[PDB]
Order: sequence, then C-alpha cells, then structure tokens
Amino acid sequence: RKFFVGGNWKCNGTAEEVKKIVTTLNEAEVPSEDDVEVVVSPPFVFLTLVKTLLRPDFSIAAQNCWVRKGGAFTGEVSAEMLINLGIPWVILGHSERRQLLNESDDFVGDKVAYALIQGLKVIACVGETLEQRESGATMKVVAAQTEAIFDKVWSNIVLAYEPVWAKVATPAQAQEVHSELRKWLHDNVGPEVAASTRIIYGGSVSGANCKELATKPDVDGFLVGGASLKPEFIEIIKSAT
Amino acid sequence: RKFFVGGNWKCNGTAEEVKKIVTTLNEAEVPSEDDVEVVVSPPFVFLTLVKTLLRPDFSIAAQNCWVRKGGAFTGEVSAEMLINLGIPWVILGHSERRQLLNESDDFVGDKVAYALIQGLKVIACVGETLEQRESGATMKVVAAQTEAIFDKVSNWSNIVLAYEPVWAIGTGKVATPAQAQEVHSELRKWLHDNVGPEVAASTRIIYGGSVSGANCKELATKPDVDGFLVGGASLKPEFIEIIKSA
Ligand SMILES: [Cl-]
Ligand SMILES: [Cl-]
Ligand SMILES: [Cl-]
Repeated sequence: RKFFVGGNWKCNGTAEEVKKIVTTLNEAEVPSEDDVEVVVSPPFVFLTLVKTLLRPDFSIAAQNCWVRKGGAFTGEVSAEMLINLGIPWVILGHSERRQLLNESDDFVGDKVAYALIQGLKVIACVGETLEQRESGATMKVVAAQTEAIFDKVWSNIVLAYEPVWAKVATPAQAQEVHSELRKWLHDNVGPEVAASTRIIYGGSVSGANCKELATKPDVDGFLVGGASLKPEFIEIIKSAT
Repeated sequence: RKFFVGGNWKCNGTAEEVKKIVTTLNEAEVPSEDDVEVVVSPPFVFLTLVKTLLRPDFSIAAQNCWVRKGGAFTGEVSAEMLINLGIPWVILGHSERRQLLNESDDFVGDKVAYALIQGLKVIACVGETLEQRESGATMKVVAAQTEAIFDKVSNWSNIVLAYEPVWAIGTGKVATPAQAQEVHSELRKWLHDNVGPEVAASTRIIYGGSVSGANCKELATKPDVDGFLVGGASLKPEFIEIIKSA
C-alpha cells in the first residue's frame, strides 16, 4: 500500500494565507510520487486558485460535494463541477459534517458512491465519538459507518479513521482500530479490497507525533487537520519513508 | 425603494457555460444602477472567476455561508472568506436548504445575523409550502420566518427579503400579481408594526418562484413588489428581460 497523506484545511484561509501555504509546499523536498501520495484540501472558493499555483505532483481535494447530480440545490457543489474544474479528490463524511451538519451514515454512503461513479477519488471518513467509545461501541459504530459506504459502492477509495473521541490517543489504539477496520473489509467486501485499501489516521496529526503512528502496520498514512496549514505538514509527508 | 433583481444559478455550471452566461450579461443593455440593483449568484467554485469576468455594475452573491466564524467546519465557507474574496452579497435561507438541508428558522436567522456583522449584504429567503398555503397559513408562516431573522439583528439596512412560495419553486406555477402583492404588502405591514416604519418603507421585498420574461412585467407593476429572485431563468438570456422589468 502506497503511503497517503491528505491535508484538510477545513474552514480556513484568505487569499494571502493560501499564497504562503502554496509557496511553502512548492519549495519543499519530499519523497517521490512513487513513495508518497499527497493531497491538499482547500475550501471551495480557493480550489481553482490552489489548482493553478500548486506543484502538480500534489493533488487537490474538495472538502465535500453533493449527494447526486447538480441542479436545484442552492449552496451545494456537484461532483461533476469539481471534475469540470480539474479537482481529482473529495473528502466525504468528515466527522464535522456528520456531527454539525447531521450527515447520516447512508447520506455519506450515497455521496461516496456518486462521486466514485463520476470519477472522483474519495477520502471516506469514519470515526466514533467520546460517548460511543466510553460505551464500548467503537467498532460497532465504525463498522456501521463503513458498511453504509460499502452497501452502495473500491479502487478509488481511501478510508480515514478519525478518533473523534480524542484525550490521549496512542499508536496502539490507532493500530487496533485500523486492523479491525481492515478485517471488516476482508470479511465483508473481500480480501483483495482489504489488502489494497489505504486506511489513514486522522487524529490530531503533527510533525511531532506522526513517526510512531506511521510505523504501525495497518496505518497507511494520515488525514492531517490543523498542521496542514503549517510548514510541519512537510515533516508529516516525510514520515512516508 | 430601488428595484432589485437577483439571479440564483443554484448547483449549475461549467467553466464554459459560466463564461457564456457572463458574456451574455456583459453585452446586455439594462437600466442604470440608479434604476436597478442586479446581483448574480454562482456556485462557490466559480465565485472568483465571475468576479474577474463580470461587468462591475452587477454584483455577486454566494449561495450560502456558515453560521459563525470559520475553523473546524469541513466543507463550509465562512462569511469572512467571502469578504476576503470581494464577494459582497450572500443568499441565505433558500427553501432548498430549509427543506433538504433542514436549516431551521432560527438557524437561518443566526446565519443572517453573522453574515451582516461581517459586512455581507443578505438576500434572506422566506416562503410557505403548498400545504401551508392550502390551510390558510401563509402569512403566519412568512411572518414567523421573517421574525426569526429580524429578531437576531439590531441593524436591518442591508437585508433584502425574498418571498418565494415553495410551490412556485421549479414547478412552472407562478404566484399571480394579486397573490404576490397580498403577501408583500402584508409582510411590509408586519415590519412596520413589529420593527419600525422606516425599515418597512426601505426594505426591498422581492418575489421569486417561476419568474419568467413573460410574467415578470405584470408582477413588477405591483406596488409592494420590489424586484425578483430568479431561479432557472437566471442561467438564460431571459434574465436580461427580467432585469428590464425595472
Ligand atoms: Cl392564504
Ligand atoms: Cl423557480
Ligand atoms: Cl431562486
């Protein structure tokens, strides 16, 4: 499995700040496209700006898209719009959309299937809350979330586990969930999907905590949050080696 | 009250189609900025393209923004982000978001309040469902949606209210001039009696929902109809004829 590092800018950025991030990414030296796959994800309104300024060996993701074809959906952005604009990736089911915008398991599932059929590659996010983990329902929740995406879809998916519950989150806890998610793919979709699908870790990843996580056998990379806005995003990319 | 024509492109557009729409608008002969205030609303991903291409005497609106300041809200676009990109307007509370994305009356009001304090001008959408009209509930519903917006701010100068009955959205069924005039005048009375006479006198109330070049002239003649919010026709040359109903 090729190491995968995605940077989720979330709802952040001005034109000025975007320019400095992109110039910093453009001047960094990282492993080759055969050793790490790098995706950066700006807000909708900056996607074309980053696309025309960023080095082409990094790819761009949108942070969301609509559940079906375009039309009378004020405020929404369709997969075909992103494809028309040369954006190859999309993040779907991020915990903040599941929690704050009330995206259901099946809604996310329908979104993933529709982006995939149109030709987007998808970082599909799953993750359990603090209360869900305290109750012992980590795997049941994460399995139900992944199942809703599988019920509807495999080559062009990266799975991202978000420890929404985190609190200290250990590499061993990451490996437990990643290995349990891969076994779920093995048992429900097929061993080839399990062996080939990248499962990346999305828990407060920083230059300072990434190395021990990246050595875990079933962690295939990272979905980076706040550090994706910072120069240390480059150190996280270099943990691929 | 200056006549006001907004065009909502919804979830529509390609780079080629957007350039063609803007070129059609750039070549149009329409009344002056003293006679009519024109706003066009592309999807997020085209906002900066349209800002560069569009004749500067028309203005641009986003189709939504987040309810508060930015941060950890994946997928959302903040009001300050729009101000940073030079986008002066936003459409908020569109029926497609109230219904399909479950934006509550107070959620829309909180979004309006935040967009206003960050400097945006707001087209705030209200309107009753088919069942609500058929039960005789129209102005109770519209007044309640309006109250939930207006009771969240202390300055209402940059609000344009768009009345779009849900049963007129996409259906080919437009309100009659009499039906629109009834809602717009009764709504303006509500502002007069619950907010203030000056706000009632100055707040543009525009009609949306199946507006066309063929029906816009008679609607525009009604005294409390201050303009239009235009859906599918905003993608067409027909949008120019609606602007000209000013
Ligand atoms: Cl009625
Ligand atoms: Cl319509
Ligand atoms: Cl509309």
